Amino acid sequence: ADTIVAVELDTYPNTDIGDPSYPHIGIDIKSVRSKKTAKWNMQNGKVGTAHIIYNSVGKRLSAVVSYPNGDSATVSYDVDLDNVLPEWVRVGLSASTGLYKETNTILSWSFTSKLKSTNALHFVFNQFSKDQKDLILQGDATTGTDGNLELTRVSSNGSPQGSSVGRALFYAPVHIWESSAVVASFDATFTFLIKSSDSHPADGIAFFISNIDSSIPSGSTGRLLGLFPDAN
Amino acid sequence: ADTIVAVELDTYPNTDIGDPSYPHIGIDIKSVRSKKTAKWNMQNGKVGTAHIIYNSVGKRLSAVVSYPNGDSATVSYDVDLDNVLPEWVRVGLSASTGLYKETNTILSWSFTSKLKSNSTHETNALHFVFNQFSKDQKDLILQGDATTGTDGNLELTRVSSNGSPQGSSVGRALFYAPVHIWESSAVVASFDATFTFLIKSSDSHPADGIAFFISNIDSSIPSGSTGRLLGLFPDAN
Amino acid sequence: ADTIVAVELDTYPNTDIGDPSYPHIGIDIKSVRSKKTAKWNMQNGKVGTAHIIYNSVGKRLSAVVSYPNGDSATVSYDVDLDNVLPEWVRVGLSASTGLYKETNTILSWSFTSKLKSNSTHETNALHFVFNQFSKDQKDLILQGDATTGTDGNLELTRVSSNGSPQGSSVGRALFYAPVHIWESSAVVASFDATFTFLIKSSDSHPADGIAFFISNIDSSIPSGSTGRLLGLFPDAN
Amino acid sequence: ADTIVAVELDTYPNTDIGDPSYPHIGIDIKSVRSKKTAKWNMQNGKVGTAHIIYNSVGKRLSAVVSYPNGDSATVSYDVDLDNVLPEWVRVGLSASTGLYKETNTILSWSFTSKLKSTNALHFVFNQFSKDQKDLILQGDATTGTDGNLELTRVSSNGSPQGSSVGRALFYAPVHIWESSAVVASFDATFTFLIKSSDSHPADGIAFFISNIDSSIPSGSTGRLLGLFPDAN
Ligand SMILES: O=C(O)CCCc1c[nH]c2ccccc12
Ligand SMILES: O=C(O)CCCc1c[nH]c2ccccc12
Ligand SMILES: [Ca+2]
Ligand SMILES: [Ca+2]
Ligand SMILES: [Ca+2]
Ligand SMILES: [Ca+2]
Ligand SMILES: [Cl-]
Ligand SMILES: [Cl-]
Ligand SMILES: [Cl-]
Ligand SMILES: [Cl-]
Ligand SMILES: [Mn+2]
Ligand SMILES: [Mn+2]
Ligand SMILES: [Mn+2]
Ligand SMILES: [Mn+2]
Repeated sequence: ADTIVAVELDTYPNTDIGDPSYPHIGIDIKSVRSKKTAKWNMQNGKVGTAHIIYNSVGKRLSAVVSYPNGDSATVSYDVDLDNVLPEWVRVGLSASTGLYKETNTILSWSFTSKLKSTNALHFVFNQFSKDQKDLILQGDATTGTDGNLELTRVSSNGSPQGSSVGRALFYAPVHIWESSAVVASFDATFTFLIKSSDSHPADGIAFFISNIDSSIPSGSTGRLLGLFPDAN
Repeated sequence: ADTIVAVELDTYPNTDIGDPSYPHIGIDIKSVRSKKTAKWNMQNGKVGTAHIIYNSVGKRLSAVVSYPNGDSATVSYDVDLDNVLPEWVRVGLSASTGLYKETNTILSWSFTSKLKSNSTHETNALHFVFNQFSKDQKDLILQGDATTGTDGNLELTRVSSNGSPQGSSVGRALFYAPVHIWESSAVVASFDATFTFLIKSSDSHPADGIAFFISNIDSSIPSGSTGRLLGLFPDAN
Repeated sequence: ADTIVAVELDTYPNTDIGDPSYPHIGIDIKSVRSKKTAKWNMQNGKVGTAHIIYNSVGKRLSAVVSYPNGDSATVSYDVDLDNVLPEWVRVGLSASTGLYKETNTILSWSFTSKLKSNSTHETNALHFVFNQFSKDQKDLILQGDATTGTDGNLELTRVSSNGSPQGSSVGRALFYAPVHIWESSAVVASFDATFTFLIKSSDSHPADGIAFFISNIDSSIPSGSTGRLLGLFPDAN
Repeated sequence: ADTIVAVELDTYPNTDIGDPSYPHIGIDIKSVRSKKTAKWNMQNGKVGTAHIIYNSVGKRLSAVVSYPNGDSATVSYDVDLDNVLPEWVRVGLSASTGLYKETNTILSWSFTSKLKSTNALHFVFNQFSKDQKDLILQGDATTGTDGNLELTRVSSNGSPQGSSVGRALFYAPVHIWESSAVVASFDATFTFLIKSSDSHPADGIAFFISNIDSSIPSGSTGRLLGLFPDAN
């Protein structure tokens, strides 16, 4: 299967597959069952920002999600990603809906990777284009004329569809670690707008790092967030 | 045919096709016959650096090539690249040899492109830096004779196991991702590129040179573009 | 007297001292009488963005000012700033009012300077960004009437507690550290600057404008430089 | 007194004031007695590189020192620097000699600080100037025409002086934390050349963060590294 490291913004508690009983942010290391989670108050219709940070020295993957009123949730997990990820990867954003739904709109996304022994890759999207040639769109993900990336399906009356899954990966492979590097670090930021009129929103948005040839696993809508073939 | 904007470091004067009679740097807009050149002293076996700069406000494409002893050459050309380039491009490095030959070794390469707009840090950007190349450089598209090695360099043209450059060689490296080089709503579109290189020859004369280029995304080496055509153009027109 | 290079966003036409008869952006080299101007439509109460670009290879100082509806003005001037500026400078923002007045509110300001040389990433650089200013902005030198506030903005000229701008006001903000704007061994010296601004007036006419400037490190507001002199120059010469 | 957070490259073991018995890198939080150390093989006459990394999310101050042959030492310490440092600071490099000596030559220094809620400061010195107007030199520190920063005294026959102490601080104050920031991060890199013909080199080099008005404490040569008035 694919190899997956992901930071999940989990809006729907599936407390039978390891979720806590409450919306959360979690650090996923090769399993949808987060190694680490923190309670997250999602603010319906508000623009949130997620920051993800890691370096090979501290060996701590950290993430924080916040809203303009200052409320925020943070989670960190100690892990040496040299022993998890392949040397070359692709980086992306993933989202899904299931029986409940939400918009999974990305307003911006930036990523930086550095190997210092410097080699580096940095991209910033503050506005997306209709035909975004440096993005690989998988599943239901589209870019529009409003400058945003819709990861899951939306009807032309701006209503989110259910049972939807979509991804956006940066076109170029990324050299995420190299043995001779004294420092391998990466950081990513994205802003998002999750809006729902359901009685509960679902299922969430994730930033993920995968094998270069990663594709949406069969049957990964809903609680699997377009990342994992199963809940193991 | 491809669309090509390029900065050439031209080591061999082909005066029959518009070259000045002396090694030179030039700005190539859709033709190997540079719109603008400057005399260039290539220092055999020394590591040189080339810097390339452009922005949509000044609409002046500039380049300077320098060596550690301080000598440098510069060329600038006024051009609105919105009227030349496709909206999406690939960026790359190209080099060739012909009847004369040289190593066309790249030791490092960086590139930045930015689109800035109406408010600020409504910004799209792409930046990459290679200060060491790896054997399997997955974010580079190698064409023709170009290879990357475990010595950390990019050899654009063929070299023998004994380090000797070969003639009638052509090769290029393109960054893997397409680049959004202009966009109509942006107020500023800028790019900049730097590479360092080691051109060394024992021939009666070095040839043919190295170029930084920007092309349509599906650009490939034109057939027969060794020698004076630098792997960029199908003819000397 | 100070040495001043500036990009002016000039809201009030002082045709008696060389202004065109219409609001404009201009490039000021040691004089308030711009070497180059372009007609500029200031949009009262809208947030505008100014971008300023220069590098030592093209030796073209460029600037563009734009608003959210898409309208923009641009000006460029060919000049070798090595022959104008001291090796070390301070960079800043300046604004003034006179018989007419306007808010001269800065919402954000960024600046990058780079010296690149013989090999590569033998690079010296300075980069700062303010997207929010604080009450006690310790890395800014405020002169004249300039203040920073808890609304996150920099008010270059005086405003009343009821939000109303005042006349006969002048103020500036300089980044605290000196900047090494050129160095003889560098092959490339570049700088770039961006700021966003909100100019709003209820007067019969707004005046006088905002400038991005580069000065000697010990530059101070010239006496009597309110109004048409924009806090930059001691006279209209 | 001053407030000091520092990463020390400690070439001389003062095992009576807390040093381990062997050259080390350590994380100093308001005391020369490092909260955390790691054994460090200093390579006489070789150019080393030090990287220092921190962010307010993971709350882990990390540092790594390496040489071109790949040998390296790393240390990390969990600390929330919002509770240690004043909001505004100056950042600098410090070095000293005592009864034993070494050159304390800085070949380059870069620093980046960001507040994301972005405000940012970044400077890079890959070559120093004779009159470096954006550096505050304290004590014996000088910049030369060879492009380097000599933190401690050197005779005109390139021999390092003893009982020497000097510092270089960046001219502008740095806004190192702000309450509303979702992410406050900083990173610093410097390259250095420590060379000695003594029978033991001493005393070391540190990257430090201080109150804006920090100055060399009286009697901080030797084992105090120009940072602390005493060994408490
Ligand atoms: O542009 C990026 O993606 C990096 C900066 C993140 C960012 C840019 N603008 C913001 C407004 C609110 C919260 C976060 C941000
Ligand atoms: O230039 C800086 O200070 C940041 C990069 C650090 C760095 C630049 N060149 C190197 C060679 C060896 C080891 C580290 C480096
Ligand atoms: Ca869930
Ligand atoms: Ca030729
Ligand atoms: Ca005027
Ligand atoms: Ca010691
Ligand atoms: Cl399952
Ligand atoms: Cl031909
Ligand atoms: Cl006058
Ligand atoms: Cl003591
Ligand atoms: Mn979950
Ligand atoms: Mn030519
Ligand atoms: Mn004017
Ligand atoms: Mn110690």
